[PDB]
Amino acid sequence: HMKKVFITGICGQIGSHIAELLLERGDKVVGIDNFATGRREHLKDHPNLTFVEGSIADHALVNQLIGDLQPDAVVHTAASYKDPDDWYNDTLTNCVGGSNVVQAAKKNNVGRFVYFQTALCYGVKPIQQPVRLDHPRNPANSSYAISKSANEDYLEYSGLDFVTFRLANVVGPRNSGPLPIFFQRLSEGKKCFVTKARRDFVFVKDLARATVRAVDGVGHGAYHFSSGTDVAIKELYDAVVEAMALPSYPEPEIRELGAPSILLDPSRTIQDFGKIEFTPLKETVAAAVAYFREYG
Amino acid sequence: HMKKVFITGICGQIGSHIAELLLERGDKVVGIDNFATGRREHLKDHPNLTFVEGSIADHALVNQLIGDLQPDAVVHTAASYKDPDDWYNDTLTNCVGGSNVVQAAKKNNVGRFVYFQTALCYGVKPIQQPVRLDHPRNPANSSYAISKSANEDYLEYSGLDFVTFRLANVVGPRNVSGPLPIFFQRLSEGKKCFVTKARRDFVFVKDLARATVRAVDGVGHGAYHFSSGTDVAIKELYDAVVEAMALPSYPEPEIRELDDAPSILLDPSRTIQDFGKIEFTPLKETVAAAVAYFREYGV
Ligand SMILES: NC(=O)c1ccc[n+]([C@@H]2O[C@H](COP(=O)([O-])OP(=O)(O)OC[C@H]3O[C@@H](n4cnc5c(N)ncnc54)[C@H](O)[C@@H]3O)[C@@H](O)[C@H]2O)c1
Ligand SMILES: NC(=O)c1ccc[n+]([C@@H]2O[C@H](COP(=O)([O-])OP(=O)(O)OC[C@H]3O[C@@H](n4cnc5c(N)ncnc54)[C@H](O)[C@@H]3O)[C@@H](O)[C@H]2O)c1
Repeated sequence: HMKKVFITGICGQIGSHIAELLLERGDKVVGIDNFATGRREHLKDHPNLTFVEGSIADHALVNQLIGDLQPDAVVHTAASYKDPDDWYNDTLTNCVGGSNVVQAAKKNNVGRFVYFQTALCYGVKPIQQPVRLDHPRNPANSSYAISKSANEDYLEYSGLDFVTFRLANVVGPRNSGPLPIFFQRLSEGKKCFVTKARRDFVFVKDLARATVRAVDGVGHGAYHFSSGTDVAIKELYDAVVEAMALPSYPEPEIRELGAPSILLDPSRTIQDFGKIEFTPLKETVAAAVAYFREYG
Repeated sequence: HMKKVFITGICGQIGSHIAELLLERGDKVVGIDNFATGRREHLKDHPNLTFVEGSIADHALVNQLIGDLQPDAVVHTAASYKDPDDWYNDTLTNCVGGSNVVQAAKKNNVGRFVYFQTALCYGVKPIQQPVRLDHPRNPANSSYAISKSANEDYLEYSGLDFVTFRLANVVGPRNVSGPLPIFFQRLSEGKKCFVTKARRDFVFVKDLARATVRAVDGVGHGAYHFSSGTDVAIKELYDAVVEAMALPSYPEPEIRELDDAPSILLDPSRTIQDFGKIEFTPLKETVAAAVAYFREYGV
């Protein structure tokens, strides 16, 4: 049967990709986005899609939309982050908007809630390697992590049946971060710093299809959505130059560290979501780069 | 001879008592209150006082008030809490409003920032007794604790020279929340009161206000448990109220059983280290002061 799904931040990387999967299998999708960072083009028209331009900080709007629709699931991807000095929109969107969305879902007995969270909730340098789901919380390292983490608090407090995907880095088409930086600089002929660190990168499309399973009732609570492996920043850079189809090899500026590696332990995710086949790094980066070429 | 101090929640229990201390010594005080819980009558007029009705959620107002004053210090007492289901105001006041206040202070190079935090940052049933300052943070037990602790996080993150007083319960005149105003009202209406079999810390607002002035003046850095390190049974608080009201006979309370800890002590050690050995006002004196306020101002 046709599910009803409310998606916040539906014109963003993660939300638009989820929206596409749901719409293609016949679900009814209602979405909200204010275009802080998302783009209208990310979300193609579909007869079962309703799009509302607005902010999740708008309490009456969020309640009206969820109240009317009575969704089977809320997928909450909306987040403010782009300017680290903009504490105002970070709190207004992630705290006021985030609790608005959580409480509306709880008020309307929404059966499933999917949230997305930064691994910065554990601090910038974890005390566990790999980081386990019981790593102490240390979110006061940025406006983004602090506010994102207060939104998670409200979700855990609400009593909703939820799934939170805690993520290192999500990359692909529609994506900020190292990928667009690398692409942008190499396009301008600029030399890139490549630090001697390993980090975890996850294709948005792997995450989108694990979300559909969460919408369908797979999983409860917080998970590390990770392969359990990490990649060197050099390997990421190399993948970007490879997809860019350069007459080059431009040797980067190797830069010493100033954590060396952040592995997220995926044991609970393997347990409940099964052994997932994660898209290979080159293919993930190829898709991200084809998107940059076409848009920016 | 005249510090400039900006107070948020200036018409509340804690803010107004701090304003009074600063004004009587010759300081210049500017304050803001939306009357979500406090009262205009809590803040008496004074030549060196400027009062502004408004919300700290208003980014432009906060930045204009602090921007125009260039305070030596910000005392941030404003908080939303009174309706546990009102997540919107809690996050708009505590998170948006609270981050506004912290960031405006930092942008304006404010030398000292004093904040007030709930010991619910630690959870409802702590795993240390006495609770130490390194106790794990478990704030996801109420809208109040979650949004207060986000505000605390921004303060820590800002780079400001701050003191946070972490508190159990603050009581005395102008206390509008918690058991004390409820005991007074129900006792004066002849209604049955409920006493839980639990022990909690209660601190006289005026002790806290005098420590805040020291903190404004440069005493302490970081987080502290503002506490004697003792606690009292709720039954003792109730009995102190009956005796302060001089009721002609003792009204037997209804005893509730205690999820939650039987007793929460906060370790005062770092407070003694940096603020010295504070003579805490005894409960009897604290409750008599509160009862005197409730008889004049009502609940
Ligand atoms: N590396 C990553 O991209 C990554 C890693 C960890 C966590 N996450 C989380 O995943 C979620 C989505 O991430 P993304 O990569 O798709 O980011 P994104 O910027 O592509 O999408 C977020 C969307 O939210 C919208 N939005 C912002 N404020 C809004 C508001 N007040 N009301 C309505 N819409 C608003 C934006 O315009 C944007 O479309 C976020 O919660 C983010 O914190 C992402
Ligand atoms: N009172 C306690 O037992 C206790 C215990 C732990 C922590 N604290 C903290 O101490 C601080 C002060 O507590 P109190 O006992 O003085 O409470 P209070 O309610 O008397 O004071 C809070 C004041 O802030 C004002 N306020 C609320 N939202 C505002 C907004 N958006 N803009 C401007 N003003 C606003 C209220 O009207 C009120 O006057 C609060 O931050 C509280 O969380 C108090």
